Parts: sequence; structure tokens; C-alpha cells
Amino acid sequence: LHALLRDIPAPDAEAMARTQQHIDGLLKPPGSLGRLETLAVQLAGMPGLNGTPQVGEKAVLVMCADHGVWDEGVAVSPKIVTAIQAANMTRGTTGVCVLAAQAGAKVHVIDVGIDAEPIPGVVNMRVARGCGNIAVGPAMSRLQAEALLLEVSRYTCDLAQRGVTLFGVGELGMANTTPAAAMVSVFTGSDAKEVVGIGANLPPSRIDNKVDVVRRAIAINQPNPRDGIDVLSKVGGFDLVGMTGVMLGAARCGLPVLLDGFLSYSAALAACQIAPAVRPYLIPSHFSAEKGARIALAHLSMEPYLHMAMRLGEGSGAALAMPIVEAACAMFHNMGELAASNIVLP
Amino acid sequence: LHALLRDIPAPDAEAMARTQQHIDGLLKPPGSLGRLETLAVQLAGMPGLNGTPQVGEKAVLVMCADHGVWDEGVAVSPKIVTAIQAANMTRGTTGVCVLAAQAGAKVHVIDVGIDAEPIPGVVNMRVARGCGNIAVGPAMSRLQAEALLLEVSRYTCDLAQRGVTLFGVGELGMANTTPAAAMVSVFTGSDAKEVVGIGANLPPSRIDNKVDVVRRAIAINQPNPRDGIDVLSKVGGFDLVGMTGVMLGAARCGLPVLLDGFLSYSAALAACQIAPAVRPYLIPSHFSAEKGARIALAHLSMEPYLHMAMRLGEGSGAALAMPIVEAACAMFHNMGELAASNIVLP
Ligand SMILES: O=C(O)c1cccnc1
Ligand SMILES: O=C(O)c1cccnc1
Repeated sequence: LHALLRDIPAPDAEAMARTQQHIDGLLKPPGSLGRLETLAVQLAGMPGLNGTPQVGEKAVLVMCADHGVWDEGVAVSPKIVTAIQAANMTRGTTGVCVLAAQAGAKVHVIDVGIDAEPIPGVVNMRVARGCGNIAVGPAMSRLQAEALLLEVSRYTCDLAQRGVTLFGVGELGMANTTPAAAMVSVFTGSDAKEVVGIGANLPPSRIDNKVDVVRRAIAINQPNPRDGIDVLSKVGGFDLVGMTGVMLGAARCGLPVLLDGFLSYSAALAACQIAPAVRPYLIPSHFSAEKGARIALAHLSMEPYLHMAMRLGEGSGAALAMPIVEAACAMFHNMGELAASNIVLP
Repeated sequence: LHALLRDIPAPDAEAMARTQQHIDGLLKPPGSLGRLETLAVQLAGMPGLNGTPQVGEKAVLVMCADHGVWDEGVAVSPKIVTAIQAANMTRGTTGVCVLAAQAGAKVHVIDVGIDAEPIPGVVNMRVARGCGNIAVGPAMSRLQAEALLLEVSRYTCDLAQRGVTLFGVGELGMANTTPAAAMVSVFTGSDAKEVVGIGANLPPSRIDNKVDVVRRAIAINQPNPRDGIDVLSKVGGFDLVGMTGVMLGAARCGLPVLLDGFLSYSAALAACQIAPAVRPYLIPSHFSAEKGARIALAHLSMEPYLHMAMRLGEGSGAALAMPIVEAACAMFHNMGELAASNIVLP
């Protein structure tokens, strides 16, 4: 693990300078394609990409797990929905499934801690049958967190060996917006009231209780904001841990990862805390409708491309942004050049 | 023309109610897919769509024309770029071409007033060799404007007869951000300083002159803000007119149109002024980097989906948003149902 973190490659400034120059020569006013240009250059700096903006195979990794905090009445969805939906993920009927198919991406469902019998067809990396209730103690042990990070990290880099060049991260876990909010509060230094949202249609009344639960989790566990693993293990969850693991894995592999929504932002804060070298590999997708999204994004210094008021999760926003990534590549490789048309701009 | 405007269909409230209900039953918390849901319902109300969110063939119509106002020093691109780029549109090397191909859309290049010899391969609907210089008089005659509207309108609806279900609008015309700004100022009641941008890399110094040119255009022509055709003919251009015509055509045909950037917003204001019935058929794509974009969008009451800081034009933003439209359709048709999984949410 220390190794892993040690070996995360820096971005290739040389490939990036070459990309920039190429882009500037394209058939358009310089910088006119804005964020599409910046993205392309960003991709070019990624070592696993072979010095150019490219997209080969695509995969969305969905981390599923249950949370003990569900018992605190912080979620209106029945707990069993985690297991049901995970199964549905196998049949291609879920939101992420439909969107991924549209993007030509494959979905990998990973069980990191569902509180139910094993689901056939789902990748088994189960830590336990749901994590501890963060309101009265830690979600899991440091060991458990570190092990899972390692395991998902490897699984991720391994997919690279098989042609995957672009990853997307997602989750599934009833009540997971609670630990997500706690992490955000901790890493950001924001008060819980500011970052706690309605999650999956939590009624406005019930909010207060959610905020109190978050506060309790923090007071009780005293996670250290300077230690991302500390935070994850104390006030996070298996699903959140697995997401951070995908990010660590892609980075080590020198490949890009598309974030999803709120849950993903929380995992991204932790990953960046654990290894700042991770940052350049992350790509935002959309702007989550969750209340604490703006704050989380600000701390990551990211501006998402899509404003869809989405708040489903599962990696649906990541899938939806994949075509954008491919567009930056198409632009880069298929557009004609100014010089060739004899166009000279001041 | 009065006919045409007369026959624009209202949206189908019945299909819309049916869509909403179907969406609510999908495998996700209600309203969790946000804007993707709203879009789907919007499409379902479009009569040319057959009561459901569907996307058959896609087309981007690019209206090319030159402007006499170029002589006022309001643009740094050589005038000839309009003709060059129009030709390039035929070879598939431009920005819109590359993006449309990625979206599986076909690009139709239409010459409505390029100041050069006819370009083989380009649809010929040329009004004149560039429009009049709005700084000292009107861009064209009311007759000319009305005729072009009619002609493009028909061309548009005709494509429908051949399987096109989704249109995208674009333009190409050196100096066109000047008339675009004038229209925006007029329709919005905003002062020119607020809506005049740098267009295609106009140097900061040169701005002042651009603002003065806009003001002059307005003082001199006295366009009537309550008459969209009046405004288009006086302080618009052929390209702008053609774009409005596509919008009128799609609406009459009861089909959706994806807007592009700043130039497109200006055309949309005019179309809406001419026929409010047009509004429900319009779909924003991205948030143009042009200074006056926020104001124009506010008046159209639209919030774009994409924030890419783009400012190329040609219909590139429209092409980039097409996958989003298809996503709303995929969601609608391919997702599983709550009831089927025995999921009950309060
Ligand atoms: O932003 C998300 O991904 C999200 C928000 C609420 C509930 N589930 C997921
Ligand atoms: O927003 C646009 O479409 C645009 C802005 C500047 C120059 N050309 C096009």
C-alpha cells in the first residue's frame, strides 16, 4: 500500500505541451473549444494513455454495501433495496446500466459489504454484512479499510491490462449519504448543517435527525482530517472505501477516472487526502443535486461539465459524461488544421 | 408564412401525463434523475414524436453567410474564412463535423449569403453576397427576411419526411457576433456594453469600437422589439434569419431543436418573439462563453445542460448535446420498474 501510493506517476508535461500545440493548430479560433481543449490536454498527460487523448474500453465500477447507520432512521429506502438493486445491476435494468450501455461502457458490480446472502453474478469482495453504525462507533477497522483499498486498487489496475482506458465510479448503499456528509464535513471543516442533504427523498422533517446523527458520528469517533484512511474507517463505509480504491488504482495505473455525484465527491476528498498525486487523474462529470455538493466540489477545485440536477448515484452521471471524454479525443484526432486551409489568424 | 405560424402545434399534454407516470415508476427514487426526466417529458409532448421520447435520425443545419458590418473592424478573422470553412464543412474536417459524426448526426451546410462564388456541395439558398452593413442601414429587406424564413422552414420540415426527428442549429459567418449582440440588446432591453463579447478572439482594446457599432446599428435602424421580423431584417443577418427559420420549421413539424451558442440564442429570441408557440420545441445545449450569454438565456428562461466554456459556433454545442437527448430516451424505454422488483417507496 505504501508502495502503491509511492508509485503513482506524475503527469507527462512533455506529452501535454505537444497536445496543446496540436490543439492550437486546429481549424478554429484558438481556445474556442474551451473545456474540451483543457480536457484533451489533461488526458494527454496521463501515462497509461500513451501520450495522446485516447479512449479504448470503458468501465463503470459500482461498489455496493450496507451501513449500520441505517438504523438511525436517516434513510426512507428499505435496507433490502441495496441487495435488490445489486441483483438488478446484473440484469441491465438499472439507471447506470442503461446509461452505460448507451455509452458503450461495461458495468462491474462489486459487493464490498451488502447485508444479505451473496448475489450470484456480483464480484465478491465483501468485508462484512454491512459496516458498523457510525453514530455509536467506527464503521470498520483501519486494517479493514486498508485491505479493501488494496484489493480494489489491484482489481482496477488489472482491468487496465485488459484494454480498459477510462473508468467511472459508482455506488449503491441505502443510507450512504450520511457517512458521505460526515466525511465532507470533516475534510472541509464545514458544519454538518451545511452539507447534509435529503439523499433519496428524505422528508424535510427528518432532516434534523440526520444532522444530529452526523454530528454524533464525528464527536464520537474523532476522525483525523489529516488522515484520509482514518476518516474513511471511522465515519465512512465499505462502498466509500471501495470508490477511493478505484481512484487510487486508476491513478497508479496512470489512467483517468470519471467521478459521479455526492458520494463520489466524498471518496475523492479522501483519496486526495491520502495521495495528492491522485488529483490529476480525476475528471468531474456532473453537478449533484445534493445540498453539500457545492462545498465538496470547491474543496476539490472542480467544476463539473453537466448540470442535470441528478441525484440517483450508481455511477449514472459518470456514464453520462463518457461521451464528452470521447468528444475531446475526436476533436484532437479528427479535426483539420488551420495551416492546411491557409488560414492565418493574428 | 402566416399560415405556417398559424399551424404550429401545441404540445400534447396527454402524452406528457403518460410519460410522467411511466417515469415515476422506474427503478429509482422518484425525480432522482432530475433534468433527464424533465427532458423526456418535454420530448413526449412533441407531436412529431409519436407520444414518446424517441430519437430517429439527427441533423445539424449550418447557416453560412457574410456580413457588411465586417468592414467596421468588429472581427479579426479574415472575411474569406466564411467561404473556406463552408467548404471544409463539405470535407468533414470542422469542429461541428467531428462532433456530429461522434453523435451519429448528419451535417447540412447551407449557403444563405456567403460573399464568394458558390461552393459545390453546399445547399444553395443564397440571398445575396453578404448582407447590408447594419452600422449604416438595414441588413436586408423585410421581404428578403420573410422569404428566407419560409424557404428554410420548409427545407427543415421536409427533412422530417425523411426520418429526421432531432435537429441542431448552427452558423458560420465572420463578424456575426455583432448583429447577434444587437438583437440581444433590442429584445432584452439591455445596454450594448452588457451584451457585447469578444466573439472570435477580438482583442480587448477593439471592444469599445464593437460596442459603438452596435449602438449605431440600433439608433440608425430603430428596429421594433415587438416585431421579431423587423429586428432580424434591420440588425440581424442571413445566417441569423436562417437559424430562426430552422426553429420555426421544426416547431411546425412538431419536432425538437437543439440550440447551440450565443448566435443561436439571438435567433431563438426572435423566433419566440415571432411565435411563442415555438418555445416548447427548443432545447438548450451548452452555456456559451460569450459575455451576453447569461442575459440572453435569462430572457429565454433556459438553463443549459453543458458548461464547457465553448465559443466556436457551427452548431458544435448542439452536436455535443445530442447524446443527452438520446440518454433521456434510453432511460425512458430501457429502465426496469419498481413494481417488478417489489420495491415500495413511501
Ligand atoms: O449525488 C449522488 O450520487 C446521490 C445523491 C443522493 C442519493 N444518492 C446518490
Ligand atoms: O457562442 C457561439 O456560438 C460563438 C461565440 C463566439 C464566436 N462564435 C460563436
